[PDB]
Amino acid sequence: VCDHRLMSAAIKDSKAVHADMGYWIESEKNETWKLARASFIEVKTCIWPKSHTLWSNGVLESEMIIPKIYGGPISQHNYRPGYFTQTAGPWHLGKLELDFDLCEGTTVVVDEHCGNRGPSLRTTTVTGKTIHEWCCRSCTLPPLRFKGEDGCWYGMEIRPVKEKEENLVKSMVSA
Amino acid sequence: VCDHRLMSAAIKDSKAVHADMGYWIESEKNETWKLARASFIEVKTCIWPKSHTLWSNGVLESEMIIPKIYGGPISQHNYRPGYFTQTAGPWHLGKLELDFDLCEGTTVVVDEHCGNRGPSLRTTTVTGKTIHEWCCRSCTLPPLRFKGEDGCWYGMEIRPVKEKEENLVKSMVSA
Repeated sequence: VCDHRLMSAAIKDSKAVHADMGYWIESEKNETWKLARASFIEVKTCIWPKSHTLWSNGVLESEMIIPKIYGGPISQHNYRPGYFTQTAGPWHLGKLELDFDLCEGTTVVVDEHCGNRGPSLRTTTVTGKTIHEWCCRSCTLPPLRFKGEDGCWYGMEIRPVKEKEENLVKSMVSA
Repeated sequence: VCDHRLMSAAIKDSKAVHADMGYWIESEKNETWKLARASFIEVKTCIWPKSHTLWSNGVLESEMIIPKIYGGPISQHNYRPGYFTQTAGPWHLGKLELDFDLCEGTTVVVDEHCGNRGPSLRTTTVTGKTIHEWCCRSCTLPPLRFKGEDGCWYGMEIRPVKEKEENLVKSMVSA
């Protein structure tokens, strides 16, 4: 089920890609190299070989946006300032897209008075009501965003501003 | 003099390449990943950025065949069993090809009674006489070979077996 030969990596100009059969992971350079986009047809549990990995030196596991357990390359292309490993990201979604943009109908604000890192949350409630104001303590903008066919999700650092409730849609995987 | 945007790296299947405008460095996989071919239109002194480098983790400087000072990627694709860093290689030749094959009219023998590593030598003397018998202490076959338009050279590990005259054409660069 895990074939290394399928895994490809290429970098040219301002664009880098770590890809395989079901994975597409794009890193770009503005000021500095950082994670830009990711597309998952199916989330896989294979480990990414450093032989097939760009910039695999001095990688901190905690900063790897995509966990190595889910096939995240051990790479600084798998980085993003203000964000850490998304172990609690919505990896249960199967088909999933990771990028940095605003979820529709939401706003994100950098505030040290915000809640700490927690399991990733969906921007809509169980009712379908859109949570408007979100925040993060030390993260950067545009915010870390997941997109499934069910709805829109935010990274672990992005928490709701007015929300303290025992009801919330939250991802279901811990890593 | 050093533009990073030119530099490319790609890996697919059994083949990996670190390249730029004048550099082409190919690594292949049989059993294990190791340096296969290299072509230099002109040797450049630029340092290779780890962002553009494949497999840049845990790299031992001594095992890098192409010195980082001459733009050898800090990578395990830049490795080759039985050979170490070619600091004293003929990098002055301008147009240059590094591969693993036998220089025409020569034989290479693995022998512990051989001379130790030294500056890279040309297979012809100043007379044009072809030095026939070569050896190495611990190197592997096929032997490390450089090709310029002037002649053919062997890796630092490969020394002449019996040649008393220092009329040797020899690289005098130190790194």
